[PDB]
Amino acid sequence: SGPVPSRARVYTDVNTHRPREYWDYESHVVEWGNQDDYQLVRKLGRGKYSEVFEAINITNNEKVVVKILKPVKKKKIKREIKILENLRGGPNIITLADIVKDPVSRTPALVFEHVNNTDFKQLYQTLTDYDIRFYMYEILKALDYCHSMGIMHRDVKPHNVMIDHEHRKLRLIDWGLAEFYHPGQEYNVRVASRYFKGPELLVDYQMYDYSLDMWSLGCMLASMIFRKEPFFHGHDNYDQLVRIAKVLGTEDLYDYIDKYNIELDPRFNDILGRHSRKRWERFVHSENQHLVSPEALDFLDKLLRYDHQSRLTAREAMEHPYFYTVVKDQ
Ligand SMILES: O=C(O)c1ccc(-c2oc3c(Cl)cc(Cl)cc3c(=O)c2O)cc1
Ligand SMILES: [Cl-]
Ligand SMILES: [Cl-]
Repeated sequence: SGPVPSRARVYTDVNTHRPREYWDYESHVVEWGNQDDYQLVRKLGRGKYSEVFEAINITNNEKVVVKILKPVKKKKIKREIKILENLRGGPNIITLADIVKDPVSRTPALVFEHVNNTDFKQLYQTLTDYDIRFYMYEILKALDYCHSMGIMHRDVKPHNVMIDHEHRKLRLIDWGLAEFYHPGQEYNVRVASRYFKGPELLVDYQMYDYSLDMWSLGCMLASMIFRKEPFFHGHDNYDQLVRIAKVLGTEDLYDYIDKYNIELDPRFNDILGRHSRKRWERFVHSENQHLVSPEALDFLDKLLRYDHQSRLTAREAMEHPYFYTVVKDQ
């Protein structure tokens, strides 16, 4: 018959037990700040269609970033706003400083705190072993928090992690694909970015949960400790799953498909072939060896699992010995 149902193994009913207005974002009444408090300074690079700007709050001369939204997507705008408000003040979550609009045209915009980011393409080349452990821990604080608040981020990738490296200051940004978790809901699998899509998205398993974000995090960890960005580089979504299978092996993939009674698109079996699981040690070479340890490999192995229920939760990840020296520091 159809696929086996699944529910999250942590934070399952957080939204069930909240007041409706916590998660019923279409009902939210937006409290608007004053557009004339902000002046746009320079456009930032956020992709071809983005409208994201460095700006200044002219009442205090603090730098901010403004994201101008397209008003056509009313329900999606309210969802992002409600999620940002629900999570504001949480650890390592970007702060929504304001929400403003043109008073006449009503074009709305989100105003974020400024982080003095170093582009990850440059930054990740310079990070030490300790730095990777530290910033992974910071991202885990943000994911445990938002998952505990009933929210899946669904677009975890380096481009959505702002790092002010000299202040060791990290923020998880771009909550525009984030969604409230409700057990049994069949979600859109056209989320995340190709290289960070979990197997559930690539095989069209819609009843996914917070654990999708842990697969994306494991992709980032692998790219950082092995200096291979992105780590799984498919040319489309089908080839993306082949790239994962050439590392994790095809047997555990077919085991996952069988466990959830997933109907695999039939061209897949041709291109997936037959691949053994590769020992993680195989990806260590001369330029990344100083970033790899037995603890890092054990931790990565526990995030990058086909079965979403078998991946570490963010809190379980924070307990892993990979972070022992970070935890003492904090
Ligand atoms: O879509 C969003 O949620 C969102 C949120 C924040 C930012 C954001 O981007 C920055 C970029 Cl790209 C460069 C630099 Cl140097 C600083 C920032 C920054 O301070 C900042 O807040 C972008 C998009
Ligand atoms: Cl969805
Ligand atoms: Cl979690």
